[PDB]
Amino acid sequence: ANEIMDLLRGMDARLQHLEQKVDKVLAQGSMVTQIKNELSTVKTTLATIEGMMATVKIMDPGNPTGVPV
Amino acid sequence: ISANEIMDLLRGMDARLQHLEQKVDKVLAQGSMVTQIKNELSTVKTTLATIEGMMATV
Amino acid sequence: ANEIMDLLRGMDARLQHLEQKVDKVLAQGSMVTQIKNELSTVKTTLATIEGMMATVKIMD
Repeated sequence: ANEIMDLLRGMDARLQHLEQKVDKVLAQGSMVTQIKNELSTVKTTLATIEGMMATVKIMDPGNPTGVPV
Repeated sequence: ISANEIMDLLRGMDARLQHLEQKVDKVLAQGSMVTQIKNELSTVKTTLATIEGMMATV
Repeated sequence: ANEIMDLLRGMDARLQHLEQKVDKVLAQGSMVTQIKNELSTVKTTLATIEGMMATVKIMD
């Protein structure tokens, strides 16, 4: 009779910390955002470096270069 | 009498499971975000690999 | 009563569905491993780049 109710509260309790463990992982995401915002800056600075090196390579009079189209 | 309290606790169980469902769906969404960051960072890596070469010739 | 236990047969069926779905959520392990590998690679390759930049020669 009452044993089943006892184990029932036990289940409620178990699930209650299921929430906690999950609450933690949901909160683990902000780190991601910042990382996306900072990788945007990584993208733009890497593109700047790429364009600068392309300009350098195309600045050698030794090898004539042609603009596409 | 007890069956009424049991009804309430089991209904609360259902609600708790719905909460877990939503939170884990948000976890799937975060996973979609991390996969986007994956492909984009891979593109970043490939671009950096492409530039290391000119480093010497120039 | 009986109605409640039928509601829990439905609700824990939803529970098996929940665990089935989070089985897919488990997949990001090797995923984060891969992203760690790529960025570490990025770090190593930019190491070479900064290494060759500091030099006495002037670019021609």
